[PDB]
Parts: sequence; C-alpha cells; structure tokens
Amino acid sequence: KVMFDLSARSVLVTGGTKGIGRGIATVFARAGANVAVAARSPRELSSVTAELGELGAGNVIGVRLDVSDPGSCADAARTVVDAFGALDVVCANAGIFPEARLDTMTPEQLSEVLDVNVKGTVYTVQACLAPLTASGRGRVILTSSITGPVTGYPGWSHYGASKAAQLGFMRTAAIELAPRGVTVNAILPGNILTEGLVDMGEEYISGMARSIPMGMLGSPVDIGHLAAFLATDEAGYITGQAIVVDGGQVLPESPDAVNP
Amino acid sequence: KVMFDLSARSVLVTGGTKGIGRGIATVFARAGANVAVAARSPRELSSVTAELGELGAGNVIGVRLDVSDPGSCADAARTVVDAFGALDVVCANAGIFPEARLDTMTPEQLSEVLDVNVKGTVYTVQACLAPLTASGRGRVILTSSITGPVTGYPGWSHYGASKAAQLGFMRTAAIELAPRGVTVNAILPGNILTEGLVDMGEEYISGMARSIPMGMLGSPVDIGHLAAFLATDEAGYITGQAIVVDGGQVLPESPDAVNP
Amino acid sequence: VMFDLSARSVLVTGGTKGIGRGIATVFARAGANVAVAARSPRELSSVTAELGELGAGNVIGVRLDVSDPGSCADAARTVVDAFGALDVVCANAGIFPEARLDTMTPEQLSEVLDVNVKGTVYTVQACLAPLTASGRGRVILTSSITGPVTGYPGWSHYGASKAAQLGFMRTAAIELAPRGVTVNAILPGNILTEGLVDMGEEYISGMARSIPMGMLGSPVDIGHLAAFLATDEAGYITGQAIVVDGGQVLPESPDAVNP
Amino acid sequence: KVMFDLSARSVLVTGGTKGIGRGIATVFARAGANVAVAARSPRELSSVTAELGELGAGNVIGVRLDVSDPGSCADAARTVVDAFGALDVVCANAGIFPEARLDTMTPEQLSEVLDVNVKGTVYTVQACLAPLTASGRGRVILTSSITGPVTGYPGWSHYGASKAAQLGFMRTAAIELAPRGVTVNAILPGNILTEGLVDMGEEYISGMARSIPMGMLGSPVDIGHLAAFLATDEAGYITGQAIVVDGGQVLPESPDAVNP
Ligand SMILES: [K+]
Ligand SMILES: [K+]
Ligand SMILES: [K+]
Ligand SMILES: [K+]
Repeated sequence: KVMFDLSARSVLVTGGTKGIGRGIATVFARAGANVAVAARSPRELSSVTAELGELGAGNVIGVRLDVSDPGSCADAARTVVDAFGALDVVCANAGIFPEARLDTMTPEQLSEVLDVNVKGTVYTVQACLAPLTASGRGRVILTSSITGPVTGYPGWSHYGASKAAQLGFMRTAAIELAPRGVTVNAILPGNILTEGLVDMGEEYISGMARSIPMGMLGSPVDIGHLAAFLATDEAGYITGQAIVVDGGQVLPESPDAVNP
Repeated sequence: KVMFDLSARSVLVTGGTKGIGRGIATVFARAGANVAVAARSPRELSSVTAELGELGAGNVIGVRLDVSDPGSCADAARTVVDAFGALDVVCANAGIFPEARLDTMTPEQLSEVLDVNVKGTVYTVQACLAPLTASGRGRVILTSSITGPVTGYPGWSHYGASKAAQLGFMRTAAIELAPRGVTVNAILPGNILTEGLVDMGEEYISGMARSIPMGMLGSPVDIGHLAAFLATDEAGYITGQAIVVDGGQVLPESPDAVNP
Repeated sequence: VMFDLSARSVLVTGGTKGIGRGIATVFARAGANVAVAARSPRELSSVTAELGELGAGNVIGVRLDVSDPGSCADAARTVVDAFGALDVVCANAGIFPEARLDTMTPEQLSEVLDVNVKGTVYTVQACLAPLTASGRGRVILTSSITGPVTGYPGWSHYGASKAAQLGFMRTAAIELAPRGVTVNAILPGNILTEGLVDMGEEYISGMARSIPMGMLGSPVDIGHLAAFLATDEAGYITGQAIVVDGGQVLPESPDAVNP
Repeated sequence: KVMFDLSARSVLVTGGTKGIGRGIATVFARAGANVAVAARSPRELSSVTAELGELGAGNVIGVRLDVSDPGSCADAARTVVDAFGALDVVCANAGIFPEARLDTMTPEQLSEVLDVNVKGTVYTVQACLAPLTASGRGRVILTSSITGPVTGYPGWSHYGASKAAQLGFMRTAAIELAPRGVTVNAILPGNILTEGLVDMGEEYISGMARSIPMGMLGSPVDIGHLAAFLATDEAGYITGQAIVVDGGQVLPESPDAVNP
C-alpha cells in the first residue's frame, strides 16, 4: 500500500476558501481527495477553488454554506454526497473571532459567536452523520484554538467559550459515533500566518514570533497536514484528542523562559 | 482573627433553591453571609429560602431570575445590590441537562441548553461587574461539570459543550477581572446525590457508587464548601481553576481499576 | 465550627522555610498539632518556637532526610509517639537546582528524582498506617506549575519530578480512597520567598508584570489551600492538581496579560 | 513530491524489538527509513534485523543498549551515526511496568522503574542531541501512557509517576531544543493488543473491549503510524504535545456511558 493514502476520500471543509480552511483544503487536494470547499459565498473565491482542482486527481468544487443555519448545513451535506457519491471526512473549520471586552459585549455579539462557532460545528457534524456512518471509516476534524481550551485573551471571552465548547461536544460525540467507525478529533492552532496578518509588516510579525520557541508563526498547511493525517485509515484508533499546533507557544512559563 | 471568615460577604446564588445551588446557598448561609437565592420562580420554594434565613447572622432572600434573559440578569443584580448594599460573591450555578442524542437533537434543543448554560453564565457575570469590582475582593464561582471538560456521556453532547464553554469563558474573564481584584474559578461536580436521584432507590444509588473510589455519591454541600473556600480572602491568589469534586470517579482506567 | 482543624495532627516535610513554613503556620493558627521536618536542627528549634504560640495544638521539630525510607519511617513513628495520631501529611519537601539538558549529569538528574519523587513516595508510605487509622486521612503534595503546565529551560529534571508527583497521585488516590484518605496536589506559581525578596523590588515588579493579579503570591496562599483540603468538608475531593498562581498560566502572550 | 516522505530519515527506536517499539520500528522500515532497533538483551537483535530489513528501501541494524546507563546511550548514538551517517529521529520508547501496591513497594522496585522509564528517557535524548541538531529537522518522540498523565491503576503508582515524568521533562525539553529545529512530542497509548493480552484469551480481551467506545483494543502500528507522522517535515510546527491513542477509552463517564 501507499502509507497515509487519502486518494479515495471525499472531504467537506467549511470556511474553506480562506485562511486555515484553505490550508486544510490545499493539503487534501494535493493528496488526491475529492474536496468540497464551502463558504458563505463561494463565487467570491472561485479562482482559489479552481486552482485547488489542479493539485491532484480528485474532484474539487465550491459549495455555498451558512454554518449557523441548520437547513443550509443539510443542503450542503446533500449536495456533497450527490456530487462525490460519499462524504467520509468532515472538517468543521468555519468560525469567526470579533473582539468584545466583557464590560461592553452585547447579547447580539455573544449570540453571533456562539451561533457560528458552536451551533455551526454541531449542525455541520449532524448534517453529515449518515454518510460518515455509511463509510465505515468516517472522520470528523474540528478547528478549535488554543484560546479557550488553554489560554485567555482580553476581548475574546466569547471566542474562547466557543472554542472550548467544541471540545466538550467532541468528548461525547466521539462516544456516540465510535461504534459506527467514526473518529472525532480537534486541532488547536496557535499563531498562524494568514492573508490578513501578512499586510502588517515584518516588524509586527517577528514581534509576535519572539514569544514562540520555534521562532516563527505557523502556516495554514501546518493545520492541513495534521488534518490529513487524522483523516487516514492509519489514524482510526485516535479519537477525542485536542492537538495543539503552535511552535511551543503555550509552553514557556514567562518571557524569560521562551529562549534557552 | 477568624480563618476563612465569610460573615461580611454578599452572595448571589443562581438556581439556588434546588440541588447543587441549594447546597451552595446553605453553606454561605451557615457561614453568616448575606445570600440571595435566585430562581425562575422563587415562590415555589419560599420555605427553603426562609429556612436558610435561620442558619446564620446574614440576610437571606429570594430573587426571581431567568438567567438566559440579559434584562432579567441586570434586574436581579440591581435588586441584590439595593438589598444588601454590596454584591461581592457570584455563584453562577444555574444550568439544565435535558437529554438528546446527536441523531435527534433539534436546533431548539441545542439553543435552549446554550442559552441557559452558557449565555446565562455570561449574562450573570456581566450584570454583576460593577459591584464585583467595587468590593476590591470580588469572587466569581462557576458550576461546570466533569461532563464536557473531562468526560462524555451519549445524549449530553450539548450539555458537555456548554460546561466546557464555561471554562473557555473563565480563562479570559479571569484575566479581564484580575486587576480589579476579582477571581474567577469553576467547580466540576461528579455524581452528586440530589432529590430526584434519592427517589430511584438504594439499589440504583449503590450501583452508581460502585464506580467511585470513595464508595458513595457526593452531596450538594461538598460543592458548597468548596465554593465557600474559593470566596474567602484566603483564596485571593487562586484564579482560572477548574476543580473536580467527584470522590475520584474520573481517575480509574477501567472497572477493574476502581478498587484495589 | 466550619472547616475545623483543631483535632488534626499534621506532618509538614520541608516545613522550616518558604512554602513549607507557610503551610505549617496556617495549620498551627488553626489549632492543629504540627510537626515540621527538616535536615537542620537549628532551623527546627527556631520554627518550632515560632509556631508553638499560634494556637492550642502542640508543635514539634523532626530531623528528616526525605530521600531515605528509614528516616521517613522514623519521622512518622516520632510524630505518632508525640501526638497520638498522624492524620494529615503535607509532602512538601523539594529541591530545584538548574541544569540545561546538554550539561545535566547523572548525579544532578538522580538527586532531583531522589528528593522530589522518591522523597514524596517514601513520606506517604511511612504515614500509611496512621493515615488509615484516622478514618479521615489527608495527603497533600506540593507540586508546581513547572512540569505539569509549563516549561523553563534549565528545569527539565525539576519539571519531570513535579509531574511525576501527579502521576503518582492519580493511582495513590485510588489505592487509599477505601481507607478514607484523600490525595491531592497544590501547584504553586510564582510565590514570594526569602530568595526573591533579596532580588529587590525592580526584579519582583518585573515578574509581577506577567501576572494578571498584579503581584506575586505568599507562602500562606499555599498554606490556606492545604488547610482547606485537610478539612472534613473536603472529604469528596481527591486526585486534584490545583494551581495557585494569580492567573500567570492564562495569558496567551505578553499583550494578553493586561486588559 | 511525496507527502509525509520519511525515506531520508535515520531512526533510533529504544525497546524496538517487541510490542509497541516493534510496531514503531516496522512503520518506519516500511516508509523507507534507516532504522536502528535497540534492546537490553542481544538475543533478538539479529533476527529482527533480517525481518525488518525486508520491508523497505532503508537499512536496518540492531543495537545493544541499556537505556538506564549514560555510557550505553552514548555508545548507541555513536553506533547509529557510524552506520547511517546521521540520526534525525529518536523514539525513546523503552519502559517497564511491573506491579507494586503502595503498601508493599520497595525502594528497589520504585528506583528501577524511575531509572529505566525516566532516566532512560533523559539519557537517550541527551546522547542524541548532537546528531539531532546537525540534521536541521530533528525529531524526538516519547512513549508515555494514559496511566499517570490521565488515569490511575492500583499497583502502578510508580509506573504512572514515571509516565507523567516524561511529559514534565518534555514541556521544558521542547523549549530548549526548538531553536535547534528539534520537536519533542509524546504518544500516550491506551489499551493496545500485545502478545501477553492475546495469551489471556478472547473472553478476557472482549471484557476489556467493552470499556472502549471503538469496540476493540488498538495495535502497535497505531502507535507507529502516529510516530511516523510526528517525524515528518510536515509536523515541524508541532511540539510539546501529549497525544492519546486509545479508541476513546478515557472518555466515558461510567460503564453505562460507553455505548449509545
Ligand atoms: K483535480
Ligand atoms: K439569618
Ligand atoms: K501551641
Ligand atoms: K531494507
């Protein structure tokens, strides 16, 4: 066999046109998988989706999806199974991170973050239960964060709640889905260089990198490669994990402990 | 002079008329604190609140509160500060735990659990920010659970998400509130004997106890005594903790590891 | 009386200085009988006199080398002979010398494991009989954020030892539960000790700037949590690792420390 | 451009002749790496070399090694560098797990477990520092366990201490080694089907399997495939992780929570 073969997989990546989701979609496309790249409006980035279509032997398409809308989740799952004939890997990756301190955070700001990041995760997994189950080797991969499960950051207590909520959901979902052969795992990115963050300059970037033992920010494909590994047949006994990808950022006790 | 003195405290306990919340209110009442016992409908259990009033030197009262309603939270905090002249301890305890497997869980079932358990926790803390800050020794204590942060239980993936969400919220909120002198901590109860559980008979209770190294189910005052400790001046350096109270239930590797 | 400790008999290892002395002090104030253990007879008579007047319990000093199992047995016997009981043990003794991974000698690694890990195991083992006889026995381990939570270049052996204590706890809590003994751990962050005061206020303020609470902790912060865990009221709490750090381990980066 | 290419790696696997260590060595051999398998006894060394030499394009050697002995560790690293011209992956996998209840455990029983399981790990990594650093892409992978970091098991408090100690070591070692390009990670196997468990018979194995959501015990290659992933260039931003491979064993709250 080829080790870590993903060429027979059919993958859904929510929030797949940008940032971390795009890194995840890129890796699956290079591995030869069918990949559905979902977005609120896929046509805004259709050249990205077409480019992914050139990277491997699988079929790559865009799908429209509002993750917070349970009907939209159900339509997208249906579309993907009609498209590929299967859906055996789900990367529930979509999420938002607007800023609000506790003394000003409105009920609407709190609800928006919980609707997208928590309900959107639950609805995405629920919509895909039947094809995940039918596959015999189903894989659920959640994009969480260090913020919430591990760290705090003033202005992001709702974001942190939402990212920790994904893990609480996972610890039960993994049990519900295990007898059907489905694993359920989470990836917790640290500081990842995205398209947004690049247009801020080498002084702001390397400033952030100074707190990271590895000495640089991560990339979207760092997240993508772990997701790819988790989706393989070879990872079928790994479930309920929360794996941090952060260049060692959360380890140092204090600024003086960052560098030997 | 007196170690762990709480006789000068003014405490709000949400969901305080029943179960764990009643255990927390009871301990604070015995310790001589002012205690506001909050409930969806306090009059249903006014005899409980009256009895608490006899346990110590503090003023004990009922307060109506729908934690999922941000206006209700604001009204209750105003009522409590008017009543006591202060509000320096908040036990954000209210929570529900209806059952729903992932294959049947409706958007409405998911939303209700997140609204009460997560939003209710956030709104309660937010409503109390001004008096917590004014005290200089503010205390926030969250009632979470082992289910979600530690364990899973088929039928409670939404409950687990909500209980883990409380911790993600805490890890940022503790940072936001620390310079104002406020600590933010959580208690994670295991299997606690409440009224409901009592009715189900000694043989069903003894059956659950067999998985617990300590050999019995906990009581609501086990939770209350930890909350009381966390509220003391003596606990002013403890923040952001998630402390499990479970008689060692989460420790054994398997059934044969439960007893030596 | 809520949280009554006046009927307790407590052994505190490394009890004559810093965190250990903070633990001993709180138990003494609470009215418990307290035995402080150390290697130095001079530090013993001095701390014993200090603690002796704080409450209604008796205070003794005990010579102890925690890395020696025979010395541990002697200490438990000495404590039981003096108090008639031994129902709380604070396994607190530990060392923290620096050694980078590329220079760390077998002697440096072995010493840290012998004192911090083996010393913890031998202390608990020596106390098993009186802990069991009490019906309400309490074991409290002094661990650290370093190892279980954080890393710090120079302290990989120390971190290994502090994490080892928790691995030990998670099983010991189960073996001892049916005897009525709880087994818990406290993980101090940055606590103000004598060696830190000597660094001066600029150095201390610099450390405090990474801590949300805005200051370093106190030995009695550890003492008060140990006292709570020893009460009858904490009888359903076992196998916990509780961090006491003013939120130091929470911020994501320097910019996240202050709102 | 092969994703997850390991064909240029030179790998030392301590305790590599049996059980989990052999599963690790086998996966790396299949992926085309040079593999040195180490054991305390010289007995199995020639045979494992002929057997694994067959599996891929790399070379396989057997190394006699007492991990508790610093000089033996230094000799092993030298042997590997002489044979392969490099040493860029070390799997510090050797460990022992004899039983000893707290009330009978001798100084000798405690010391032996700490010497092999903890000191053996430190000395292995230390002996490999120079070639790990020279490679530019060094990888350290520790075999820990759920027992210690997560669970308790009467009779294994020394074992659990040793397995947790590896992780305390890791959280600092990962910081010290990061600027040299070396990642340091740990795998925590749950219940893996080994020879000894097979010899107990199917009823015993089935009994164990009923506590596992996945419905079966794992295999040594489950550990080996994760080790292989961690060793890739693609996992270069992952450090300080403790990843559990257990089929969901540590998730259920109680026996009734294992199956939905
Ligand atoms: K293609
Ligand atoms: K009263
Ligand atoms: K006295
Ligand atoms: K070969």
